[PDB]
Amino acid sequence: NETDFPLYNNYTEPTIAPALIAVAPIAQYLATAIGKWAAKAAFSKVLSLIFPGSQPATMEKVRTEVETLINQKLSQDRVNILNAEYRGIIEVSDVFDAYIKQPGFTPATAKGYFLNLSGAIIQRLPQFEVQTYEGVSIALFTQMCTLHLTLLKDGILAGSAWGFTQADVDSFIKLFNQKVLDYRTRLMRMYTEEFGRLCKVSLKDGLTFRNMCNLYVFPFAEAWSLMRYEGLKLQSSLSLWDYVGVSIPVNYNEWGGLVYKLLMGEVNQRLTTVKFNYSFTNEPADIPARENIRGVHPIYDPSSGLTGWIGNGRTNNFNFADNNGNEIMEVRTQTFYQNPNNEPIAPRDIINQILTAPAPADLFFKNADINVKFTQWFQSTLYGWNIKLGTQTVLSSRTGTIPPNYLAYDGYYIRAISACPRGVSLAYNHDLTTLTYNRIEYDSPTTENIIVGFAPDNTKDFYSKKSHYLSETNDSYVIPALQFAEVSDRSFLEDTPDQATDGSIKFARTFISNEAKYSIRLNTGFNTATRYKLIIRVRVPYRLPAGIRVQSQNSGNNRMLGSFTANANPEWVDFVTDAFTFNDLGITTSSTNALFSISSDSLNSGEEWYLSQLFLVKESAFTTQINPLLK
Amino acid sequence: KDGLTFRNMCNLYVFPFAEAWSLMRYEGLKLQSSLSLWDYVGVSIPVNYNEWGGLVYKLLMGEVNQRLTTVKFNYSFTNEPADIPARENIRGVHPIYDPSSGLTGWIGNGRTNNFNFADNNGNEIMEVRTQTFYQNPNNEPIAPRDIINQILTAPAPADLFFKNADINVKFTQWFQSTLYGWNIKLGTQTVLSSRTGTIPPNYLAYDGYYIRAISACPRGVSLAYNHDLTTLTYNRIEYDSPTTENIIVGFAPDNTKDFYSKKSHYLSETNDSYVIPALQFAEVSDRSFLEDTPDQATDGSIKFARTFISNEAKYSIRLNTGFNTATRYKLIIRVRVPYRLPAGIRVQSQNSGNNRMLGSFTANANPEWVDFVTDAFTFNDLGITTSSTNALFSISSDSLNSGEEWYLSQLFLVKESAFTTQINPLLK
Amino acid sequence: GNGRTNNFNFADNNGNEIMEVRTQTFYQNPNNEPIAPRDIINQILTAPAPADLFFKNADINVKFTQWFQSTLYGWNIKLGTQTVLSSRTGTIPPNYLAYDGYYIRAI
Repeated sequence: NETDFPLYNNYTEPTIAPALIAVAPIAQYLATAIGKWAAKAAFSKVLSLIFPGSQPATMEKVRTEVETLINQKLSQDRVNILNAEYRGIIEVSDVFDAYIKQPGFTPATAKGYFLNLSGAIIQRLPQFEVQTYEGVSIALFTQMCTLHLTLLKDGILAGSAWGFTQADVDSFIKLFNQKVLDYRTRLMRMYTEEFGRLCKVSLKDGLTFRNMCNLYVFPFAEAWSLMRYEGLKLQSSLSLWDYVGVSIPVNYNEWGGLVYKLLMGEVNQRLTTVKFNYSFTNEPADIPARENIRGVHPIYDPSSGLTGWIGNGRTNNFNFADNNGNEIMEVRTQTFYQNPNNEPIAPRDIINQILTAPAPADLFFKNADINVKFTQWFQSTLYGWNIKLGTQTVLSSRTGTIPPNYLAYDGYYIRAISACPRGVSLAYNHDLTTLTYNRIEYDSPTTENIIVGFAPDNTKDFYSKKSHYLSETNDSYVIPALQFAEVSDRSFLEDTPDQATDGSIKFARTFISNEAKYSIRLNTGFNTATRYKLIIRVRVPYRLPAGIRVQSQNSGNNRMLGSFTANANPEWVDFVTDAFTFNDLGITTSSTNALFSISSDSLNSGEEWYLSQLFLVKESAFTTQINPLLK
Repeated sequence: KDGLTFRNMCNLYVFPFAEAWSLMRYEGLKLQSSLSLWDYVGVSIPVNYNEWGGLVYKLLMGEVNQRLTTVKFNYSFTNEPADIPARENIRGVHPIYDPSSGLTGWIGNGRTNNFNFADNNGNEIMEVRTQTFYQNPNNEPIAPRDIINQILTAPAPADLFFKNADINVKFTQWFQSTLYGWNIKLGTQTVLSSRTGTIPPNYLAYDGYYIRAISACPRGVSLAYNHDLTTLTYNRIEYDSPTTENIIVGFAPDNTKDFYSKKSHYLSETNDSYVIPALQFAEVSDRSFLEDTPDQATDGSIKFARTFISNEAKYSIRLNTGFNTATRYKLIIRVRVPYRLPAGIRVQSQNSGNNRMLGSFTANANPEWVDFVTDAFTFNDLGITTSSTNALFSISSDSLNSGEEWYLSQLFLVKESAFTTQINPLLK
Repeated sequence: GNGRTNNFNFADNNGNEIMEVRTQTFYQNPNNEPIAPRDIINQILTAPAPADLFFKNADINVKFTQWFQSTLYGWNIKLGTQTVLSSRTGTIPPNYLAYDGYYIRAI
């Protein structure tokens, strides 16, 4: 607090690398099972990873890590309560785990053991859903639902071997199909509640809480929605956000209407330049020196002019900033005083300049060092800033040395650099800030904050090459909907972090059509005779008479891959196309314009639908194991 | 002003016939001009020819496939030195087309002050007025001076379009200085009555034409920048300047009123031939520009120049009741391909889920305009009915190389029975 | 104090003193129209000595108004029978300045 020690992503000691958190081996094995499930054997492994040695020791490691990230701490009484519920789950699972490992056991015996385990988990689940402590317990809730949903799938697959009749399995399928939805709803209920509450205090606080869920909660929620299949890929592409600066409250309606859009900029483009509006002054000789951050201007595609200033880029107000075809970079004013005795010849300084930092030769910044120092004076608080991006010192404070604030995450790079408007209403231009065809910007006298988004390394190829490259050696590919080649107008950015991506497209055009296109190229050695299938993840809350249509476009060769009836349903649904090969689509190793198109007709006023992600999977590696239509 | 006056003449006496020349080899197409007439009111501003096609024409057209819904004016009045007479200034012009696109910005400037802001509290500042008072016992100069800076708003009428206007400017010399006084009227709405004295009328109107665009030309600044950045879409069509001191009005012919009202092309049974200017598109791809091709007897052509994804323009087509869907039709495409396109140019029908290829044409290099004719088809084949609301015609090509480009001019839809090629163009 | 009514240029120049500078500004929105036009006023107020050579009494008072950390002001000025300033912020109670057997010499 009152020390000048180095910080690490705003914290006082280094943070655990995202790949070394206590839930990481549980996620790693989950991804393996999504691609190939080992019947009547996966609940055991998941049991040994969540409760190693029949001990709750790992689950307490998870609690302590979460408590440190969000600066919330459970009381010693609440801790005694959770551990008691862990041991109850352990005992019942020890009985069941032990019995299936006995070769030649009695199937009807395990049936009763199976049922006892399921009810014991269902019974203790509400203990992790108390609203007063949901900021911490949401991570614990996720592991418990994960253990239960795994038990149901194993039971469904190994039916009679565990003493289940065909009416038993049919009962479990209905139970699974309902609880995979109910568990998602209950988790999202806790996340939106605590996030909305924390943002109203401060956006920095709400981002810090969101950074935790991205690592501990949302990757598993996505996994839940893939467990009914075998052969798809589990991959998260959620970004981590570092907020440096003052406190700015934000309602939840303001987060989704304006703020998130300003942070993302051009969601399918890499950053090539960012600029900063900087102020320095010490004109009253008594008051100490001060600095101000007035605006932030990230530039993505240099040919789009989509993103504008957040804050303001006005360096003066005496006349202009363009005129003669040249931008004004720095205005400096000096003033001099003098008296015979005790000469106050200390010349004051006023500085207003735009600071430019081009993207490096490596296309992306790997890390940064940005910090702000507060200084109190009567009723006023002053500011001093330090900026560094990559190896480029942008700003060294003129008010005094400021300790470092190392912003970095192993396995992540910097994609977006934005800021949040300060001192103005965040209620305007929501319905006008679309993905394209509008000026993504907001005016403000200052921002006094800088926000940095770290994207996972699995996204580096797309933001470098502007296309998705398919290999022969992989079986499944995930395509986040925001990694599009082009999109139609009157479409928005929707925050859907439960999908384990950085967002979804909400279409809302009432003329022509709604369309999103994705660029596909083939690496050499690709087998064009292999059969593939395509899965489309959408949500259709209003009826679409003409439906949704997936199509291949390869120069002159256009082909329909699937046309799907779109009935109204407020949950996420999956559409699977027939099989095809790449030779049918005419796509080769030299093809440079091949696109996948997902499209619908125009909509009515007040209607909308959502695109989340695409799944490309070899026909041999894919199966539907739990029919979703059996509710 | 002088160059527009000369261009207005050619539009009426020269260019309609040049287009006719390029249809004489056929029998069955339609001769129709859609060139606009431009009224320039204000001071003298020189402009090179490279500046006309790189920036100025684009600023005049705004959103080339949209109708105007609002235009705003930045107005200045002052008589602060009591000796010098009153003066007025036009500082900026902001035409708004699609209210959801934010494509067009100020030409000139919309800054009414510089003491602080113009937004902040979610409300735009409309008028700043400053008064000042003096006094002396004998010969009291109690005449209070006035300084006025305000934004003037004129919404598009209930008839969707203004039919005429009355705008004029009065010059007054004073030592080495020339002063200005302005009068503005649009339709039946008096926007500005001059505070310097009565100004005679200047009736702007052409029988058979209506007002589509209201723009202006930047004054006192270089017109050399942002040419390669001012595309049809995906960029901010604007230019900063201390004043404009001019207003430019474009009158479009009445044969264009249906498209700018309905946003679609309606086909009738009783007609034989239809012309579709390329700028009357439903949507267009990025990195495409406005090209002045007045010899085509239209208001311009699309120059495609995208080096990724694809180059595509789409056109909206609806059917009036009584249309015979069993009639056979053909489609003619007027393009210019100065560089080779290996994968060619492709015409396609898109009607909800029903997409069909109407023609795929070899694109060899040739610096003259060429015509591509598709095979015959019927509208029943394309699945299009009287209730269809999303049917589109797509003309597309692949991505291009750096420095390459091709041009789209117009489309011709003609009944197969009414059309013949009478002079083979391949016999050179 | 200071008699500067502005800082855009001058106060003399053409042989005449500048008495009042008033600035108005106008805003507008379709719904809940904030058409309340703001006002900025800077003026020099003159009060000549009466025909009786001296003012006998006066009525001058100031009203304080608190707002967050800020205190605002409103003034009322009267000399003799001449109302110099009536407050634009609201009514301010009188403050009778007078002493029997005394007159006003200095202000």
